[PDB]
This record gives sequence, structure tokens and C-alpha cells, in this order.
Amino acid sequence: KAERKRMRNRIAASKSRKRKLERIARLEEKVKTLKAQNSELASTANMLREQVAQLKQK
Amino acid sequence: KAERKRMRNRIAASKSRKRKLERIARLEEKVKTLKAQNSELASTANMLREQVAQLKQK
DNA sequence: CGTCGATGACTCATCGACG
DNA sequence: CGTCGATGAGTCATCGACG
Repeated sequence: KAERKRMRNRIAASKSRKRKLERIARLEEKVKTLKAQNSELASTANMLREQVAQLKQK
Repeated sequence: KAERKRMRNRIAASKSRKRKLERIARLEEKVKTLKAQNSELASTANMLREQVAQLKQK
């Protein structure tokens, strides 16, 4: 029937919306996680710049 | 009058879908640039270890 | 209260894939 | 060809904001 198809499409449409939100969430967690690493990597670089300017003494 | 509102809503729905897409594009751009920046900060940290392990000569 | 635009949910129009 | 599920678009339900 057309009633049955209309009902299968209602689930298809909600599944489509769902994985749109799922995609938004992965992307947002990805940038959250790259920001953390950015800061990790950038402070380390900083800690290593000081080790350089302190070893070039003597 | 029903017609006119139905038309104004068609435009609102279009605007809604478009800024969902604009949101996805900004999110993917952010990931792209944080990635490239990570690469930059990680190669730099790596080059700085080697200045350290070579200023470590005495 | 009615009316606005925004947005989630429902429905319709198409799509490519399948047989 | 008819039929499937996926997805963009149109439509309906409902929201908070306005006045």
C-alpha cells in the first residue's frame, strides 16, 4: 500500500536526520580533540624552545 | 493567505537547510586547518628535539 | 490572542540500485 | 518495469518572540 510506503519512509527520514546529527557530533568532537592536541603540541614546542635557549649557555 | 504563508515557509525551510550546510562546511574547514597546524607544531617540536640532542654535545 | 520566522517531523519527488 | 531505501524539497506542527 501507499500507507505502508509512507510509514517506511517515515523511518527512513528519521534515520536520515539521525545520522546527520551523528555526523555533526563526530565533527565537533574531532575539532575538540584537535584543539587539545594543538595545545599539547604547542606547549611542548615551547618547553623545548626554553631547553634550547638554556643549553646554548655555558 | 494559507498559500502566502506556505510560500514564506518554503523559503524559511530553504534557509534552514542552507545554514545547516554552511555549518557543516565551517566544521570541516576547522578540522582541515587544525590538522595542518598540528602537522606544523609536531614537525617543529621534532626539529627542536634534534637541536636539543645536538646542543647535548660537550 | 494572532502572527511571525525557525526548525523537527512528516510527506512527496527523485535518485541509483536491484532483479 | 516495478520496487526498495536515501535524501533534498515542500508542507505541517509547534516553538519562542512580538505586540
